[PDB]
Amino acid sequence: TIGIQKRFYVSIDKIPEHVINAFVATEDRNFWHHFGIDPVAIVRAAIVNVQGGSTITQQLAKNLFLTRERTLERKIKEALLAIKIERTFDKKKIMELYLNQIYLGSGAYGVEAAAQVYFGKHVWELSLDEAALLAALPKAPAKYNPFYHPERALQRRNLVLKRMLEEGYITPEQYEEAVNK
Amino acid sequence: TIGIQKRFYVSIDKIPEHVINAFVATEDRNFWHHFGIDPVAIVRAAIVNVQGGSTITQQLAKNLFLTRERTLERKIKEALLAIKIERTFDKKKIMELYLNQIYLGSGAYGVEAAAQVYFGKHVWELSLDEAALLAALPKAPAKYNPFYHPERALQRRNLVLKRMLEEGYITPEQYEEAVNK
Ligand SMILES: C[C@H](CCC(=O)NCCC[N+](C)(C)CCCS(=O)(=O)[O-])[C@H]1CC[C@H]2[C@@H]3[C@H](O)C[C@@H]4C[C@H](O)CC[C@]4(C)[C@H]3C[C@H](O)[C@]12C
Ligand SMILES: C[C@H](CCC(=O)NCCC[N+](C)(C)CCCS(=O)(=O)[O-])[C@H]1CC[C@H]2[C@@H]3[C@H](O)C[C@@H]4C[C@H](O)CC[C@]4(C)[C@H]3C[C@H](O)[C@]12C
Repeated sequence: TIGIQKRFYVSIDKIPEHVINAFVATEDRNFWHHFGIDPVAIVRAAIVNVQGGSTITQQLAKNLFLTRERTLERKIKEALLAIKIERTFDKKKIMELYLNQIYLGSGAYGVEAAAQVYFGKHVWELSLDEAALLAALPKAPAKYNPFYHPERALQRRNLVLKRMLEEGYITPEQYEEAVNK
Repeated sequence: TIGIQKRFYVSIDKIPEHVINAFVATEDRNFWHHFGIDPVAIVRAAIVNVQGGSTITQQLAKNLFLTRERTLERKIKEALLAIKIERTFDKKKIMELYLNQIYLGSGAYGVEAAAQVYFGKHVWELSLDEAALLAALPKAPAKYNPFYHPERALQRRNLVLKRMLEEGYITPEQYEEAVNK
């Protein structure tokens, strides 16, 4: 009806853990523990002879700005906003907001809209390999879109699955089966 | 445990309509229709020989800033943030976020925490006259706190009830009974 970004909203309790886990493992491994920004993650990423140091909270803050500028000043504003958001709402709520607003390509905002556009299903009906595919998109939706870059999409999906394996969110068995899907 | 502002969070479906209606009638009558800012409300308030022109969305944006400055520049940033928020999440979601973060005095953030501190009950167990009391607080929690300014508190509570009556959220009968509570 109105608001493409407001198409479908789904509560966190109806979002599969594989989905939540895929995004966390891929975009912000220490999400459940940091306070809006991850100093250690910024250092881990720094000392790399590719890695992003921003958190899920920071990605959310980034989209709360009407304009799109990547000036260092904007980066600071986004971080301060993330910090305040973290003091106001708990992790599950922040995760909920993030998952429902994230642009996942093909005009789909939020995991529910993405599930429909890419798999013709509801997010709660997604399999592990399908969840991993959605988590691969935030990096660059157009570059990894499965509709016209299925090669890169598949490659990044399996990378997400590997991240999930390393974080302990899925077992070796689940991993072997999913990367072959 | 941690985060005074994150004590209790309650979903919009568990918040009584009298509560939602009381806040809307008192703080932002056209909430369900504007786009983050209310031009007409700003004019209605302007032409007054007392009235606030900000929306619920703007009050939410105001609290997403780590610092507290009332410069015209901040006012603009808050409005732009409200506008983007409105394009990202629907009204019920914005209302939900607002109602859970609003400082209502006595260290209570959000209507649930307020219900407990002021009435020793859950927000969903509140009566009309109790809901109106919470909606009276945002204007200035310390000045209208029922614990030490019960006179002003009661006076503003009945004003909220009158606003609800005018907006058609409650009947004359309900009004007569509530103002006498
Ligand atoms: C805004 C910055 C930090 C953010 C930042 O500058 N981040 C740069 C990283 C850039 N990235 C690697 C993410 C880019 C990757 C590109 S990507 O596309 O992946 O996003 C600085 C300025 C304001 C500082 C806070 C205040 O003092 C208050 C308080 C003092 C305490 O003592 C420590 C805690 C706290 C909250 C301080 C934290 C941090 O000190 C802040 C947020
Ligand atoms: C930020 C301001 C508006 C807010 C403002 O300046 N508000 C002052 C009122 C102060 N109050 C009475 C609330 C104080 C009360 C004290 S209280 O304590 O009660 O809060 C200006 C600057 C940027 C402008 C937008 C952009 O152009 C984009 C777009 C153009 C379209 O053409 C019309 C729609 C839109 C969204 C424009 C709307 C509005 O034009 C904006 C937000």
